Amino acid sequence: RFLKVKNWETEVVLTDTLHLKSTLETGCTEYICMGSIMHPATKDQLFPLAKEFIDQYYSSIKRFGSKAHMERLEEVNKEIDTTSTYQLKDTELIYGAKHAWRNASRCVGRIQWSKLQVFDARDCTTAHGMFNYICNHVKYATNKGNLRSAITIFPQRTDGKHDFRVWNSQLIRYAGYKQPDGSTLGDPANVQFTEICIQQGWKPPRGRFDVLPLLLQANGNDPELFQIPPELVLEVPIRHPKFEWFKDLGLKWYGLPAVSNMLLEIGGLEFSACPFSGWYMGTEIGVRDYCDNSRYNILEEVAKKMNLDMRKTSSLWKDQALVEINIAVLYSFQSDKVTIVDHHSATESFIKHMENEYRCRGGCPADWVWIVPPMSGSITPVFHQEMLNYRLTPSFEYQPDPWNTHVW
Amino acid sequence: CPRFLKVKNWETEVVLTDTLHLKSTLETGCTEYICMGSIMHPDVATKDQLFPLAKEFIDQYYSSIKRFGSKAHMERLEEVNKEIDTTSTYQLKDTELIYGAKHAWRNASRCVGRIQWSKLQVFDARDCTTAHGMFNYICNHVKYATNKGNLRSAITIFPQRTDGKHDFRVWNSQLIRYAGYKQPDGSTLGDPANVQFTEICIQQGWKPPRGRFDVLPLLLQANGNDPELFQIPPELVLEVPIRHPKFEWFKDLGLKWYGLPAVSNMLLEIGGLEFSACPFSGWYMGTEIGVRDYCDNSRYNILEEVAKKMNLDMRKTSSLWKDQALVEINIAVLYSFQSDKVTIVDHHSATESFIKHMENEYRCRGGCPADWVWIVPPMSGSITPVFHQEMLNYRLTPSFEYQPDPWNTHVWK
Ligand code: HEM
Ligand code: HEM
Ligand SMILES: CNCCN(C)c1cc(C#N)cc(CCc2cc(C)cc(N)n2)c1
Ligand SMILES: CNCCN(C)c1cc(C#N)cc(CCc2cc(C)cc(N)n2)c1
Ligand SMILES: C[C@H](O)[C@H](O)[C@H]1CNc2nc(N)[nH]c(=O)c2N1
Ligand SMILES: C[C@H](O)[C@H](O)[C@H]1CNc2nc(N)[nH]c(=O)c2N1
Ligand SMILES: [Cl-]
Ligand SMILES: [Cl-]
Ligand SMILES: [Zn+2]
Repeated sequence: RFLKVKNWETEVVLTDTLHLKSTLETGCTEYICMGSIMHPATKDQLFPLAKEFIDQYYSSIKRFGSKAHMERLEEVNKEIDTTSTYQLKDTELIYGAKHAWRNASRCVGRIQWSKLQVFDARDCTTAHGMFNYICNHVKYATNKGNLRSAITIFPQRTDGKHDFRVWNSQLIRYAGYKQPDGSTLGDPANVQFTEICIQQGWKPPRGRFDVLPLLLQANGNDPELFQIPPELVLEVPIRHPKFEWFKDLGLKWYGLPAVSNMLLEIGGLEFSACPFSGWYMGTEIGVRDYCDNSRYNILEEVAKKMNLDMRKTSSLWKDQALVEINIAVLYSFQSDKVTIVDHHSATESFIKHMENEYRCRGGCPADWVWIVPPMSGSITPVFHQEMLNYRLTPSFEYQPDPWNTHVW
Repeated sequence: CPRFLKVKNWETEVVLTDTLHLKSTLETGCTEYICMGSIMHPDVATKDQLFPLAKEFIDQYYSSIKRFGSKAHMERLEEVNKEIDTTSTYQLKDTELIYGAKHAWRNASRCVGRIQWSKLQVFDARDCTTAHGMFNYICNHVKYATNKGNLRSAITIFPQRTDGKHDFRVWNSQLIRYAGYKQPDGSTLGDPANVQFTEICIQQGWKPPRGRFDVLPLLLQANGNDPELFQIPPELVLEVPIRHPKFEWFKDLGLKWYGLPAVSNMLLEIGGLEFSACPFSGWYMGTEIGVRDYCDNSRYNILEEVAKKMNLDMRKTSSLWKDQALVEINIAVLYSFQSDKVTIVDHHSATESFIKHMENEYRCRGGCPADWVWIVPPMSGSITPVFHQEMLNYRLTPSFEYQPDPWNTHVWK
């Protein structure tokens, strides 16, 4: 059927037909919605998926049913028959990577989807090779503060025993340390990964913001450690425009948000190492990274310095401290000319993106639970936007952490 | 369906196990191919439709009072069955009515206030026959629930649907709400959400004061007759003027709100029976007023005015001026209610209590349907514990449901 979504603030109604193209599962049923659950080959399986993808690629360049289209399908089936897999053309790799971003329901940044620099790293054979390609990625994307979106794609999965994996969850992240007194120094989210680096021989500085080394696995081999050259790691000291004491907190963060633990799926092929990066929305750092109880958890300290009454929850001291922190982050990146987008501007762009996608594509799959910012929700336009979530392919998918699978 | 579904809390690592979903009764709107979890809204019952719905409910009731399979259980089933056969409907016992109302609340997946579910005063108004009768019942409800600021949750239940042409309806969406007036110049005075209902009231003969916070009259429909207008005695309407603990100027904005949140346009379903007039009330979470009523662009929309008074830089979005003002408004709301001793709960307290409630429900009941999109507060989401709590949404009965606005369906006499 045609499905309608309404914006309750503008009364704008859009009509979705795109969802008819989905074949993957959402997780829900007629009886139970799992919308807030975070995580809900063979030659025979392979070809239909390959066909579907090649078909949609040749449709997007308006040469569906052409000789080139027919030739490519033939080429792909013969190759699947004779090698149990196939290789994407360069044009296909690029199309597929941009579309995995376009289809990413949880991403508020998609208005940028077609501007993505794609680095083909499918000729990589060793962890040193991967280090080289990742360094080049980081340098390109960083671009002295004028951040550019990019993805680097390493060889696809074959038998599952020769996987390329970036073990880091992000290319740039800070270590976290368990203390004797059972507290956590640095980023608690990365304590386990940090411990693995230590055991593999990384020498920790044991500070609050130690940039982790890259831990890189090529062709199913044991992973190897590499230090990203520091001149490639752009960082912003966080200060506040009015509270001169804020800088005294010693807070900083990295300019480049780069997800490196997801799996890119295109036409049945699985790219288990595909680090991708953009630029930050302020709340990612200022709300989640800094203020999650299980993260840097800085509300209490900031509220102290603001001299707030912290005895009752109904003083909203946490809410007040939260806003100031996010003001500082935006102000700091802006002052250092490092690309960043605030949650008002970002969500406004997403609504415009949604309207574009309905108009040119017949829909836009979107996960309200993830799209709405973790602060000030209903004063952003997305809060009031009904969204439909469905899974389109090519896609980015979660995959198991490699330490829970790898045999050394 | 899988017998056991697990939910995780991403902050605490606590994992809970749901089995209650196996009792799911109706549609969510989702499918395996599409999720409609952010969609706001995704001819009577026949004898043969009614029989199993009633039995399902009666069984659940007798199971709750630990008399399942009892002689009393079997006799109730038989009496209900005979009634449906000789009349095409049945009447609930007072005990069942009370149980059903409490459970509709217990099952309301969009409600963060459910820790309170078993403490609900139930007023049985099924003997009511006229709009004047409805007014009397509603006045008594408001007075009881208001309790001079020490609010008490309550519901008043009017006669169930029969043929569908004799519905009891409260045309108001809330028992207490402010009027909205559209001006020739396109501006709106009062609450823009209630312009349509206000116009209806005026057409029925209400004389509007045409102010910014005019309490609307009750427009009450009994037995499918044309609705009738009544003025709630003002002494029954408790209000709170909003002031701020720091900003002396805040009171000069002239804001106030009503103390009693009371929903009156929903339908209560128990055992296949339909109570189309069942106004219920509790007490406010501050953000309902401070974020939604006051700061929605399409409501009172006071952010700019407040920001200017705060002398914020309103030139870039990145200054977070809106976010800053929003917090101060919500501080004012909580402060003003607590100062006037009117029950109110802040969003931190409410969500923390909800998490404790949900965990208790998982352990004593096997689950707790919850709508994350609705449960998570409209400000500061991720610093409340519900943001990090995976939830499962499904429909249990008895339940509160949406129903069409009565002006779209009413057959004018
Ligand atoms: C260019 C600026 C971008 C912005 C401002 C942005 C913004 C965001 C935000 C705020 C989230 C939620 C993150 C979280 O809460 O964990 C997200 C998620 C996501 N983004 Fe984007 N993004 C950008 C670029 C990209 C690019 C270049 C890609 C891939 C090519 C991408 C793919 C994804 C995916 C797959 C998710 C879901 C991640 C998950 O499920 O954990 N984004 N983005
Ligand atoms: C006692 C204090 C209570 C609190 C703090 C509370 C809190 C809330 C809040 C914040 C919402 C979201 C409202 C909105 O955004 O429109 C809500 C929705 C709801 N509440 Fe509760 N509530 C309370 C009492 C009750 C009672 C007594 C009932 C029924 C007997 C009830 C049933 C519902 C239902 C059915 C919804 C969904 C409303 C809709 O779909 O529009 N609540 N509640
Ligand atoms: C899981 N969400 C909460 C923690 N946050 C905010 C978070 C954790 C990790 C990791 N690992 C990574 C991110 C980055 C998400 C992202 C990706 C891209 C391409 C751009 C962007 N602005 N954000 C965000
Ligand atoms: C529709 N959601 C946002 C508008 N809000 C906040 C809103 C609109 C109407 C109406 N009509 C009614 C409410 C009250 C909901 C409610 C009910 C009860 C029993 C308690 C409580 N705290 N809130 C809230
Ligand atoms: C339980 C819930 O699914 C979980 O906390 C989600 C909620 N929404 C989110 N939204 C974003 N953008 N990022 C997240 O990590 C989460 N976490
Ligand atoms: C489009 C979306 O479903 C809509 O804006 C919802 C979001 N969550 C909500 N949550 C609550 N408590 N109240 C609401 O009115 C809404 N509105
Ligand atoms: Cl952006
Ligand atoms: Cl409460
Ligand atoms: Zn769903």
